[PDB]
Amino acid sequence: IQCDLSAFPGVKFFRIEAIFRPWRLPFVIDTLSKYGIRGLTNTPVKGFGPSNLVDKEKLDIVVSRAQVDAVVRLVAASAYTGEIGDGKIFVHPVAEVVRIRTAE
Amino acid sequence: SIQCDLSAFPGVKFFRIEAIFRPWRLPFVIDTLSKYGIRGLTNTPVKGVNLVDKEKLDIVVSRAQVDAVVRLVAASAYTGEIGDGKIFVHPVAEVVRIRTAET
Amino acid sequence: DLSAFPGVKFFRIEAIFRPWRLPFVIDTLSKYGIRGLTNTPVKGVGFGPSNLVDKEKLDIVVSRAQVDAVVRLVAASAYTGEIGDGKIFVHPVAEVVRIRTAETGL
Repeated sequence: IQCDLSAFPGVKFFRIEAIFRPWRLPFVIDTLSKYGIRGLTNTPVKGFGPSNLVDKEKLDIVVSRAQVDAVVRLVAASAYTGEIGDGKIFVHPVAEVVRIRTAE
Repeated sequence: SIQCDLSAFPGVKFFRIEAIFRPWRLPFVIDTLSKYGIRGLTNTPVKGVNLVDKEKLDIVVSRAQVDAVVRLVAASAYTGEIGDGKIFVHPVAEVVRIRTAET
Repeated sequence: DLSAFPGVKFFRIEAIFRPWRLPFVIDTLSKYGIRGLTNTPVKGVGFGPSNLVDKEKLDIVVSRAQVDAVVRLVAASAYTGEIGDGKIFVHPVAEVVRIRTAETGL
């Protein structure tokens, strides 16, 4: 996996958003935590009509430009089950990151 | 018709359309999208602020589809009364399918 | 610094912080005049031992000129000074459409 970030010259940070099967959540969290990635935020979400709404898990992680490929690979590998419906990972550009405790 | 200004994002191939609207209109918006052949909707209940329940729906679509999809959502969520909500269009740098590793 | 996004008019401020600070952040923003806040409960991560911790997410879309002031107000209101106060992210937005009117931009 190699993400093309060429449309965002100068962008230092990106958000990795993964939407995947709920039962894989602990596996993804464990992988990321063991690799030293922090800042995970998890939201339960739903992903034909409303009857076809099923539970999914959303995980967002902000990383630096140079980290994107490695982190996407970790997430994909742990969310993977080899079957249709495994979900998708989206990479979004971020303009600024501010830590509340130390902000001006 | 609605024409979204994507001019500040040249070379961006995918965009996320995020709609925040009345919860009772969820089935109508979903049906409209399904009929047009959209897949991959994510829905989150959220609150607006006097905190009021709203429904959020996100869809990632190709650049060429943005206007058509924005129009469809706008149309189906519309009532004309104050509080109908908003649609935001966001740039997406990459899309990766978990099962295949394809980008 | 927003200089990697020339041409972008609107930005989304996303704050992820302690739930007990939520009423304070809302009041601060309201009194200041900010409208259009959206709030979502989310979970942070604190096999191997990890723990999901409740957080509040607040999103506000503002004009480029309003970004610094709004980020400051949110930081000030969400702060406690202890480890675990959370983060504020600023994201570029391409378009804003008001459903009632089909108005875009502003």
